[PDB]
Amino acid sequence: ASPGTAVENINTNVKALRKLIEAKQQDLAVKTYNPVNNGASYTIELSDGTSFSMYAQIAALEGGGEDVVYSPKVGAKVEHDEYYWTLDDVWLTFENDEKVKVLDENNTVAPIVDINTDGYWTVKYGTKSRTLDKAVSGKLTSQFKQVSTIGDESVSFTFTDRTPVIELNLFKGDNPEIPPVTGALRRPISPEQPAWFVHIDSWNYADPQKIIDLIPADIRPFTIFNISLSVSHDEATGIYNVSEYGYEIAKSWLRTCAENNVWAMVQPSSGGFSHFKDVSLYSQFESDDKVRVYDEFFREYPNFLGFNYCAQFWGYDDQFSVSWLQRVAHWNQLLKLTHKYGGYLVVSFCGNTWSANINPIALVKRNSDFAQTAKLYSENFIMCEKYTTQSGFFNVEGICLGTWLSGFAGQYGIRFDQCGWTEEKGQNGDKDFPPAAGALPIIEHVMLTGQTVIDGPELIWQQCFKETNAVSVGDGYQSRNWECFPQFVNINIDMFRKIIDKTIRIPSRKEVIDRTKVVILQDVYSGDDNAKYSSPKNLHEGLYLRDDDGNLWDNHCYFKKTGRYPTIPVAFELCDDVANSFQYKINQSTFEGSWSDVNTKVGKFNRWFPQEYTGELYAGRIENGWVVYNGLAGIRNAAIPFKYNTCDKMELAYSKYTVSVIKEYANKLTFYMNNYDPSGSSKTEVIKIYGCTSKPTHSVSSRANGTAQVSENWKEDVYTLTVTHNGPLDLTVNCSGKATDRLTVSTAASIQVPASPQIYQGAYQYEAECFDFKNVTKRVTKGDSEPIRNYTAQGYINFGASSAAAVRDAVTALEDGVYTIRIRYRAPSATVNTVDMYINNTKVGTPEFAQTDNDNTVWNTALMSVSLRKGANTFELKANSSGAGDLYLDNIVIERK
Ligand SMILES: [Ca+2]
Repeated sequence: ASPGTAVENINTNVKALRKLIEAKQQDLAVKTYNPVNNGASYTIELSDGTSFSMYAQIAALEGGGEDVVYSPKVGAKVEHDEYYWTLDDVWLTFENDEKVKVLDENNTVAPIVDINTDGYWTVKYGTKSRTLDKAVSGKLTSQFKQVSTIGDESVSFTFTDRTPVIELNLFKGDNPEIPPVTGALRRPISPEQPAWFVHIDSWNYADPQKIIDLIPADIRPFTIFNISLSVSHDEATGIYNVSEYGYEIAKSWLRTCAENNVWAMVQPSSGGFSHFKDVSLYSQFESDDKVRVYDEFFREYPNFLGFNYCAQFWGYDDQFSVSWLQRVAHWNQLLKLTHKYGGYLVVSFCGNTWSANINPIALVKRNSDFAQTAKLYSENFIMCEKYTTQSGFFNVEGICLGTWLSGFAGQYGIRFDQCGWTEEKGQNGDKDFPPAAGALPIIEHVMLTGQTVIDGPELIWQQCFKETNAVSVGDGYQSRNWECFPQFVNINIDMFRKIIDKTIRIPSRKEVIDRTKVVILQDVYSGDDNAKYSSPKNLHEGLYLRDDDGNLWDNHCYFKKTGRYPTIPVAFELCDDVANSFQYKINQSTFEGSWSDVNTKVGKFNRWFPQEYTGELYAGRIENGWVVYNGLAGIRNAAIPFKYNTCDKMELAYSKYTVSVIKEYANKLTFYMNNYDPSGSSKTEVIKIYGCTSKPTHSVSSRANGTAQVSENWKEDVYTLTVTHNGPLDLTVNCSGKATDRLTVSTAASIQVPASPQIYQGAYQYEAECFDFKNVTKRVTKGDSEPIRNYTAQGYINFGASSAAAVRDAVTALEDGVYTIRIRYRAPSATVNTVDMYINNTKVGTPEFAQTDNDNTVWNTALMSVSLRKGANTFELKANSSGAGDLYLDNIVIERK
């Protein structure tokens, strides 16, 4: 398992040292190397295709000891031209002061350290065996210190004993250069080019290909795939488990994304925890071998847009995280890099009382240098509200909005999360989170407050996608299978389609500012953290706070009671002329004196925002569009006088959690309505139209998997539509009256299909844990709890020794020609030569799966050149007879020859 043991780590380091001395003698070069868990460990790849781990941190000995204690230090030292093993810096000997050569030349045998049944350290070499000192519980030091690049042409391995530095050539002679995409935004986001962050999640143990393929073709160009690395880790050591090898996951899945010509981001962090080391200086992105990842993904993937730091409110100042200040200083640098490559930095925030001093006000109010950079590169910076915590939704909404309106962030987004549902009690007597509830804030904030990014919804593995049982796909083979949850199809996909088809017009920043009129400026420097960084305690009271709900951290519900008033933005400073065009600017310092009196505030706000309806439904208007929803139990009503339609008014009676987008025209009304229950319950809505001078007509069509039936009634000059439905529908109503006092409708929203990435010309990758399979020994889809280390993405398979074993994958090529297939494999007990490769159902040869070193971290690379055709190709490995031993398969990599 991924925490390793002391013995395991020790013996991995000895095997590494043998390998380095072999490489030195044979003049092998280092092809790649990569720190993990902040350099607690490294994965190394040499130019013969051997890969292995090295540990800079050793796991403690069990027993809970807290002191640093003895462990055997097995090093190596040159004598008359030959390396021989050392033990605690004397020659390692067993019997007759006989020294032991590091290279036995026909073996990979190396000293093995162990602890015996008597509790004593041992070291063995072949059949020879030596008992050392009694082990004692505690912390250990490593024999290995660090690996570092020296120049840009050499790699040095440093040890902590008297073992000499081993220097190896850095392999350089790869393909010619693929120049990076720089300058302009790689993928503009705006009201016209909204984005959906759809997650490829470690918790789904994903095949990235199968998640991408779940997204409909019309949605895909507007999708950015968010490669999500769990920060689940071992408490004692901080070592990541669920996403054990984050860099490798992100790299594999980014390749698959680039191959599929879809836009992608990497999410390495929730809270303080991050798979990648934070920087403090820009220079590090090119000069610092511990943080290669950041420049690398931008440089090598034209579809890569940058890094998403989610839920930035928890987990700081951990032994294995950073301070929030360090995180911001990281962002200061990463924003510059993002800018160069035309990407985005995404941050998302959810609050509680203890995270006020690190919220989006604090972000700029406490960090002047960061604030400068954010303002300078606001187009590359995206701020998102997150619905994860139990309270403060309006507080956090207003502050995140504020960051964008004020000029610090270039876009604003929502990361909706089921976890916001109030624990124990829920809302409206609904203990369990109903998916339909989540449509309400998203539609509201997108259409009324100009969010251009939707993220999730969370939890990904309960609201978007799930792995099912493997499915039979014919020919003996079985296949891992992922499906969308029904709510994803009937809420989130269908909603985004309403943005694309121009029903849900997203307002521009300037449009939001002109509608909003008022901003709070957080200019308090005295009192506690909430006084200095949070919005006024009672800002929302008497406005859109529900009667049953509390202020600030007692605000448990994100359904607004009315839409008379816009979301009130709370900002630190107004950075540009657009920010400074706010009609009303209230300094928060003056809030206690005047505005803290709810009635005074309501009076002022009532003059700024006219009453445009009555009733208990939420209704909010922007141009000829309404967002109307029922956030309460029961069927609830509104009376809404038309502003564009030539009839008089409508009365609405809506079921609980029904949301609607209503477009008024002079002689027409459209209604997009949703209320999706996966369990298949129907809801009733009633719509009454007053003041039609002739009988109206209607048409309806249900959307996605919705059912709908609509009946009409014409009597007493009132047109009544009853709508019974589960899920989404579009209803058109042709109604007209004699009103002349009405506004005029604008031309239709522009929606522009976002252009595709530049075509990726790099190497493709396919994980063996994602292959179709039959008669394999074991499939490790979750590698952290198993004994093999140093794998790519989240797993590997033991293909095994059955004569009927076989794996298959669909791979692609840009054009016909010869490609090299690198097969990453273990064969620890014997050479496997009974396994044939088939390309497009034709045998092309038998890979040499030469016997690999016995260490649990060691993988090797077998190579085959094959002809691929343009487009989809079939790759298979098939046993022809029983294997001489187990074959492990991690991945294949394919590149043009
Ligand atoms: Ca793998």
